[PDB]
Amino acid sequence: KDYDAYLSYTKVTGEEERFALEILPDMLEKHYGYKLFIPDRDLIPTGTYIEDVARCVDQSKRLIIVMTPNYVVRRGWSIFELETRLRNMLVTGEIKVILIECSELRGIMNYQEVEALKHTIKLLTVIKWHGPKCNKLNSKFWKRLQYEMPF
Amino acid sequence: KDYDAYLSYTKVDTGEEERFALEILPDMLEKHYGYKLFIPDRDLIPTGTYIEDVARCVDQSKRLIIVMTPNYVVRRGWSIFELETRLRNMLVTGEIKVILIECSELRGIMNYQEVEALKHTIKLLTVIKWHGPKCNKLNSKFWKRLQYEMPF
Repeated sequence: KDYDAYLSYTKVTGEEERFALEILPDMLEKHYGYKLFIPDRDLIPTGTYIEDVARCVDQSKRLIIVMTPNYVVRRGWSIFELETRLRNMLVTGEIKVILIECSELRGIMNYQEVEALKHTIKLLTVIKWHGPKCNKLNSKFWKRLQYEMPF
Repeated sequence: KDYDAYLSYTKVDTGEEERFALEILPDMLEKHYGYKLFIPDRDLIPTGTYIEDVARCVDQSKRLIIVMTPNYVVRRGWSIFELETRLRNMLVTGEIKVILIECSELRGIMNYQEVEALKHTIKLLTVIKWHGPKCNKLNSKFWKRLQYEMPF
């Protein structure tokens, strides 16, 4: 409805950081022309924060999870499992999720936890980001992401 | 059934709230009060069934203890309970009582709000504020309150 995609990332290394905070958003908005909802730019944390996130996600055509190392450590995806309506949206397939992997999941628990997150998402697509080489304009990474986005 | 409480905590890679969470809290409940706890770092071996094992171990406990230190808040140590369908149900439908021990002074609109939401997902809930090391002294108002919230 309102946005092409809701960007979900954590910001507290180096390449992964520049990718999630700059390259990814710039490519999507300035190169492809998508309209993103970026919390750090568009969301005012207030007393209805949890409700505002659920609403804004519902108003997005896609939910993008940028799984960088810090995102795994801080479990930046927790809110999507915490908020009842969001979790149901995920399980029911009301939300199409694009999970971009930017970290080799080191650790039994992290791996199984992430596996469990994926299993709660019906309309999920995972895209691997191998590194800076994937940043080059028109790379297989970008072609795949473009395909997964709306329009 | 099998345990009096499942201890949910987080541990970094300093020694005040983490001292309590890892050392004092467990020793006091087991040595002094004689409770039987399920402590992951001691009784849980992570495998391909880790998620289901936690669900099963929690279900085998009379209480879920969440030790909310700043690290637990930063790492969102409570996530697995909202992620695993069965665990989340236990909390929402009240199949298990949760004793949430607030060690940190939760600051930041987002963390505060996420914690508020976490609490709203728990039907059977009790919160105990751990002001500081002073609450660690034998038979203090803190220990009296905790024992009361425990089984037996």
